[PDB]
Amino acid sequence: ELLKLVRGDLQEILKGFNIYTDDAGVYEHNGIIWVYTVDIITPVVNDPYLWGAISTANALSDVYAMGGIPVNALAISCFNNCELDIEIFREVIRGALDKLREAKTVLLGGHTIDDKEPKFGLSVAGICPEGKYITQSGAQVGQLLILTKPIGTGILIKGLKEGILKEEDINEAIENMLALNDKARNLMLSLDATACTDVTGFGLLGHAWNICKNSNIGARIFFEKVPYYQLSENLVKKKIYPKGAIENLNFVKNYLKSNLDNWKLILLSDPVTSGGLLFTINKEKLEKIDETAKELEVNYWIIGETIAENVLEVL
Amino acid sequence: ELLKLVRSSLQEILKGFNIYTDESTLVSIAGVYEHNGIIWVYTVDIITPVVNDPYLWGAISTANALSDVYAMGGIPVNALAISCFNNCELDIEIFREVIRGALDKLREAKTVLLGGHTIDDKEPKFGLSVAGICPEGKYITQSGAQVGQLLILTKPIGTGILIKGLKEGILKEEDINEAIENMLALNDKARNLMLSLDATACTDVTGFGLLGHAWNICKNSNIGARIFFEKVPYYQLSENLVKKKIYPKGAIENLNFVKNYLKSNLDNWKLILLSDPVTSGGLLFTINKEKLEKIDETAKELEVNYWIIGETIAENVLEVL
Repeated sequence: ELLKLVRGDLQEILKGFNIYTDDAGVYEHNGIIWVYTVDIITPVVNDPYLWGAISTANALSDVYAMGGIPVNALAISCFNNCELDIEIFREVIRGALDKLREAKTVLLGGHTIDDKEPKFGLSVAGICPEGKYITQSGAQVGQLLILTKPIGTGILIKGLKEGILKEEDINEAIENMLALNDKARNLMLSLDATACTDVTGFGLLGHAWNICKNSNIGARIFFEKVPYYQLSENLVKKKIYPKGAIENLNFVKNYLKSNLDNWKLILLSDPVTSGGLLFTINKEKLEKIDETAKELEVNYWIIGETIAENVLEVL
Repeated sequence: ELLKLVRSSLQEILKGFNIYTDESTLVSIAGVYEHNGIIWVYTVDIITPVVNDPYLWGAISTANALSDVYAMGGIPVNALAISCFNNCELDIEIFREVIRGALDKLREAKTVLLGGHTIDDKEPKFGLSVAGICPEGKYITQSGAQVGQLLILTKPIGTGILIKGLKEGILKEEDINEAIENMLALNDKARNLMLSLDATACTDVTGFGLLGHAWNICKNSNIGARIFFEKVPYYQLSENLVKKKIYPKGAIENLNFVKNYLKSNLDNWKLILLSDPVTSGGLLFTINKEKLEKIDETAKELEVNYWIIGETIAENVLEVL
């Protein structure tokens, strides 16, 4: 039912303006470094509870990618008042509250706004301990690109909408979308990562370019090293994918250097929901990445490395 | 072009749940949070176009979003821009003007924009998530009012009817300059007035209309309120339009929501006007009868208008005479 109610990468706008200051999203006050973010998403599964919990993990992700600790939040819910009821809304909140409790983040309130399409999310406030926050512009050539969750959810969600797939068929993807990036944040910080971002709506290639663009470098990504759901590959090969994937691919066209089949590039551009962290580390950190990860109980994949050529080389 | 893109057809839920909190939480689900001695307040509000002028819409939306911070006794500190729109119906340049208008209003409010988030949407929408701080740790809520207190409002109501008039083409921006200036005005002065008079409770008037928001103070303080239509400030043009059956569906919705607490026999057009969704409204707060002697002097000194519209009562009803 929910999914049946469901129908670029440019922020330079603010760059051109002269902003009052007394991606970023960091604010310093009385020696304390705060980070804020907001994200609202349409249903990604038919289960109201899971949608609420996934949306929460998704919203918190930005804070974790910055090296921060989520502290509080406001719930933002949008829906049509003639298609949805309170019972389903109550379930969304139940999932959100449970995920927030797991994240030790305090919900301070919520606002309901009328919308033709169902949407739920949070505005979140976090703190960066020791003022240590990570950005997307500190990377340098010759560092390794680490990813903490597989990609391909956008394709699976599309499959669910088309009735081609059943929820029971993507339990792995659902578990990954529900997972908080707190442990991934700990790994990233432990390895003294030079830059970080989470992987969401712009796809793996789009978010990787964000790091390249802001750090003035390029990146080489190996398709065969990128973690993704087998079902995602199966569907994308059958031309089954969200329009956002082709849009994301088009957004990176000018920076792309590859000869791979389109289905692979489309897979790599697929919009990710509640994705993992994508970060860069100095080569020397390979000496303990395994020990540190197992200790923090978090998976990781080395998908490539930063290069001097200002391009996104996908091999 | 913006107005024609809009369609034409919670706390209680949260109260029934066990919400994870900590000692730094002085909540009562608005959003108040303490950290290292600082009292922070947060809010978020996103709205559809109120005028066809992209720039004005961005500024008004910003004033509207900051209002909740002011109503809680806080001072806006930083914010994130939230924009929703259809790429096939709107241009990725019209928002340049929306952002320009928002940034200017934020500069005026000494609020730092830290970033933004764009999300596709069938209808155009723009707003902000805002973080504020309460000086001296002084914050105001909607639950501290008591019987025998005066109800004060700082801006006229009736914007929803005028906006409806704009959509229908019955009115022109030039016809509602006063209303636009009121929607554009920050409630920072109103906040100073409210705090100066040691208000016992406060809320701003927005989407739920005067009666709806007045009831929030009533239910949270366990009291009722008596409001005199003849003392409520509103645009003359709003009265004209409402009588001609010209008004937002939201007004009817708001009137129906207060149906169980509403005790009145006034003409429907009066009740509709009073329930009309307000955009960037004024603050509605309660003060002790005593402060009546210095409210006028204080208001003029702060350069802010006010209207005494009624008083709180024991009977737990919304008595509109």
